[PDB]
Amino acid sequence: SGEQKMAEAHELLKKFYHHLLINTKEGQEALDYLLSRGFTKELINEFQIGYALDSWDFITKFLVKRGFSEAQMEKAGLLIRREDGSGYFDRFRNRVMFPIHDHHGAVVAFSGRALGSQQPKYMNSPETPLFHKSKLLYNFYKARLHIRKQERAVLFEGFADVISAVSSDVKESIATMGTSLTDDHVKILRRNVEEIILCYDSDKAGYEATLKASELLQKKGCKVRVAMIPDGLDPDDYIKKFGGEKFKNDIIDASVTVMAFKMQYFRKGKNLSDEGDRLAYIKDVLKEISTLSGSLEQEVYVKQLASEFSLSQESLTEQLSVFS
Repeated sequence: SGEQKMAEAHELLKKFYHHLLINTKEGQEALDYLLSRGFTKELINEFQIGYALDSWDFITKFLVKRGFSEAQMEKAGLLIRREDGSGYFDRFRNRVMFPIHDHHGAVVAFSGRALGSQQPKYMNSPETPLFHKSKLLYNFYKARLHIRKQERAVLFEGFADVISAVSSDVKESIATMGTSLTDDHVKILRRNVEEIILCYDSDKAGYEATLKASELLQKKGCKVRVAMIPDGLDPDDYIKKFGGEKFKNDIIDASVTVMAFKMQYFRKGKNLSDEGDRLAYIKDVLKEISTLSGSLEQEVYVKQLASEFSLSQESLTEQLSVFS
């Protein structure tokens, strides 16, 4: 009953935030800045992007005038209570507003991109009775039927990368919102598709998240591949530098196995010209190879090691047996 109040406010605010972006003077600085970073108004209306004015109480007064309890709206994640107990203010101020739809198309939260210095850069609704990030996959309600048509899903972190991908014609794109992939997410993904492509940031945190996401996904029978962004780029940086078509064609459609990805990951921080690092890398890769099913799959990757380092397969195989 109170949850229905929080839902109706979110539906209303999506329309209004969008209205302020498209139809007011204040919205201009955000609208122009959006267009200047690749947004088309086809995208703005498609994702119903909006703008929250740079005020403390504009939406607080807006909701109270319309009969909404401030404390409900605080439980909804829309307002914050003054630490000193004097009242309530707008959680989302001077941000570009991205609505977060649950898997049936109902708005349950927002993500706001700071225009300016306020922190965080990206502010998200907290846990509310409506919004549980451990079960929601951003863009899933729009992506579901593309995931089934393409027989694959492309999994990002954060909404920004998803919108760049959709723009790049990867409509089977979804993301986690401020959280690692969870078992609830894997159960939803598995019900809908077998193939999953991870496309994460290429910094050290992204690499650990890729490794962790793919262990959860493989345990449940998902066929997993890894999109690998070259240099030190995140997906959106690639899309802007080279364009959506190259991203789709040479990144998403050339994604590699989990084992091929580990074989790159395990290289970082190692000097493969140093005998100790060279050996540790090899042994680390053979330990992963030993968890693969079947000699054929194992042999495929043992052969890359034999070839890249000019080592006999006999001694790589002898070391493999140790681990198994």
